[PDB]
Amino acid sequence: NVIQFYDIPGNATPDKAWSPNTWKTRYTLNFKGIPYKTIWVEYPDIASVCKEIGAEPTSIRPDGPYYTLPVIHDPSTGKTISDSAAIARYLDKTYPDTPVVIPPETDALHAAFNFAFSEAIVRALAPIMLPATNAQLNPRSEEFFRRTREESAGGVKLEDWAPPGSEKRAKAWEKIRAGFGQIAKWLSADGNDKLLFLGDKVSYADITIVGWVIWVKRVLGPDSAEWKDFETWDDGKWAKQLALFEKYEVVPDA
Amino acid sequence: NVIQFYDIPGNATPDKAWSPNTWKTRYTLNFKGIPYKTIWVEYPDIASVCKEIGAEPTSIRPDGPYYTLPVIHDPSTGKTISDSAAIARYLDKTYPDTPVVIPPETDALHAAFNFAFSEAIVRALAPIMLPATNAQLNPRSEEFFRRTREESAGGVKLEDWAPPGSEKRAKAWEKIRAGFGQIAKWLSADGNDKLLFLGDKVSYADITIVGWVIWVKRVLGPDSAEWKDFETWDDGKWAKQLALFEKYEVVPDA
Repeated sequence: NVIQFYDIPGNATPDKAWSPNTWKTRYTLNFKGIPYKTIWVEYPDIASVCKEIGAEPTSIRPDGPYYTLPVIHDPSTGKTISDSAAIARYLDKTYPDTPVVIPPETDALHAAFNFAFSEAIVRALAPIMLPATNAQLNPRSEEFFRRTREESAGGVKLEDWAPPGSEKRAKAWEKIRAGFGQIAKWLSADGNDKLLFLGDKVSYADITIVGWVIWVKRVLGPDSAEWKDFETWDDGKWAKQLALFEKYEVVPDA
Repeated sequence: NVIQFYDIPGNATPDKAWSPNTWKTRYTLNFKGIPYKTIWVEYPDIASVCKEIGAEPTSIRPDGPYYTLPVIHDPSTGKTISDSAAIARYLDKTYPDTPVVIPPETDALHAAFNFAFSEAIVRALAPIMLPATNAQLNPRSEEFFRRTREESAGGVKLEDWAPPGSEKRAKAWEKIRAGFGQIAKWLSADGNDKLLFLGDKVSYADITIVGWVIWVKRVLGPDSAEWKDFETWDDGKWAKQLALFEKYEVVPDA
């Protein structure tokens, strides 16, 4: 009886996997070779499923506990884990013979990296990416996603976040390119232009990047103008990492 | 004939050493054990001295190149390095038999940490700490520091930034405490509460923190109420890092 892996369906692709949050863990399970089954739940189901299986919320907010995916339940140990970074630490230690993604000496720098990456990338992607992922959600997730996200933006309709060919959208793209530009700098800060943070071996930091990057690719569309422009950034560095992880960019069709 | 180390004098301590940026490099030269001579440079001469010695600016804006300290000149090599993170890497690579501060597998993660730290700490300190450091500058640096910093703040004078007993100053502290609270969580993210990022070995990331903390301690004053409160934060975690480095908190005397 294998790992239970929870995920939100979308219509961007045939295999239904789009979310950057879950793709970090999907990459992580795939790269570790750990077998798992996928359980597909809608955005408004996430809290309800989490209470059913004993998943901790990932943040406390004035509204109460706030539940997100990825979540895995390990019947082999009875433990349920939320937040892809906690998942990763869990998989590392519960399955020591798999490729380790967070070497202990680098654990706290990985925690610092997650904040750095959240500040540089995640907030920049949102004005373009959230309206776009709303458009490929199932209707029941779309009603929930549009409502909560529009509310979180102080009431601004999704259609007005960054409409195409507008100046708003151009400045959002500019801010996204500048974020990835810093990661490029981090990856070359000592004269060695790396694709992987540790040099030669895969780390969870690399998985974080391709998790969020594959989201842009699959939801904006591989054949879209904006994605084809993305793969030319920083002489193709992000396309190249995607390439390096392509053999783990798979939904085993659970 | 030894390393020349350029630093900004101040009056907070008999050492005349106060800067957060230069203490990062002072700490690094003390911990690596490299002899050096200190050359004291006033704020308005920094650009002028950098040109004489051929130092790189640390940023370029439409205003032209922007020069900052720390800078070192190594007559053993003829090279001049600026920016404390680049000093650290140069010292690693030129004196390989000294204790390494940026182990190569951590180099990109360090560069990411620098960003995370700047986002979490440096801008939170500024409203309290920049006026404090102005009040202890020599008059030539004070004219320069006050004028440029106030202008960069749309004109509001230093004494109104976060005045004592104001709500501004209280909100500033709250933001500063939350900033260090993220560092604390990074340092215990795997359940193991560390004082050093790599666990048992000192790294440049540790040096980065004590650089900025010793600035707060020396400039606000070891016996200020705000500082005595600071060392109770996070079960005294920051005080403990200071203690661990005390044997390197020295201006080597000449």
